Amino acid sequence: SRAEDYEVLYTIGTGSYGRCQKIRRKSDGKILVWKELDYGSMTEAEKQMLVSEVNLLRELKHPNIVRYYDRIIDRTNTTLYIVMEYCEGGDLASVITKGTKERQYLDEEFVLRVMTQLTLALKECHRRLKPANVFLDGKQNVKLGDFVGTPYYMSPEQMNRNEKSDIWSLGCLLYELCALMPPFTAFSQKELAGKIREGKFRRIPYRYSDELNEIITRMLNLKDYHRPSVEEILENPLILEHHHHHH
Ligand SMILES: N#Cc1nc(Nc2ccccc2)nc2[nH]cnc12
Repeated sequence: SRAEDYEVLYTIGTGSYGRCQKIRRKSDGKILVWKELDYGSMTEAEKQMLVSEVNLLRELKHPNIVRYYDRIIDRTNTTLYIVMEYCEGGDLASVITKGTKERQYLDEEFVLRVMTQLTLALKECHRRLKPANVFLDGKQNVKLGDFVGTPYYMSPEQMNRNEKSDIWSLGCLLYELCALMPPFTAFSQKELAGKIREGKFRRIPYRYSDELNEIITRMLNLKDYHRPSVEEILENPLILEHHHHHH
């Protein structure tokens, strides 16, 4: 409830809203993180918005969604700390970078794990997305977290004016995991939007099964109503028990 109940171990990374720090909970020694949000220049209406968003994250409990634990206020520095689960395997952006630099494609079994567990995370989100926002724990489990950049994962419909848009994004992510590059690449957003609207891309590398290529390709269909639902994804014969989470 107070920042003094935790000890900062070190800064994991400085993100958009502030730092992500690895912390230790004094009571039991539990390793967590917290995100540092400088609410200094808010904004009573904005602060109410933030409190409500924090509430609904407080209620999002799922093995494939980064767990919320606590929120702490420290007026001495205009900083709100969001205490969350620590994912010791890091984010997927780093996995993709490691693959690119070491010129080593990822195992199809890993891609099926990501597909399975992120589809389940999305199922929960729809009930109740890029490599940097997807984390691995220590037991092979996958957890969904949360102007200069290129919207590589932007779907055609969301580019004109939708849970199927999430399916398109997941397709882009799985494709990038397989090919170590996004399906649509360009140097300007006009070129990128053109490529996205045409919906053509290279097959994922041939070391990946036709079945995996087929489901990712379906997720990348230009028409949202042709992309598979979460339910249709999880029905795929590729997806087995061992691809799900395990405590
Ligand atoms: N930012 C961030 C962040 N990072 C981790 N773990 C991690 C471990 C090694 C390398 C990189 C990341 N876990 C998190 N949970 C919520 N935010 C998290």
